[PDB]
Amino acid sequence: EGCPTNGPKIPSIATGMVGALLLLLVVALGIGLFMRRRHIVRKR
Amino acid sequence: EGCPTNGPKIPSIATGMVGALLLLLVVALGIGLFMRRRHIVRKR
Repeated sequence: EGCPTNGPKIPSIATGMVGALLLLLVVALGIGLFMRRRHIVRKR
Repeated sequence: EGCPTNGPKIPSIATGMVGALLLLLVVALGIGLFMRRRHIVRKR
């Protein structure tokens, strides 16, 4: 409408962004350890 | 001088958000599997 190229804005929506970002990372980690299904790691 | 940085919308900044969200999830998963196969020394 005026400047589609750029336009940084930090509205109140940040709540969902910050919460989603943190939750997302936690979800990935959990799944990784879950799928692994291993408690006794091998020894070199 | 009045700059709450308000602006609830979907600007071009989405590029970084979408890319960061996907990359973040991938980072968490990798670390999880890495740490799982990585022993943990005591006194750390």
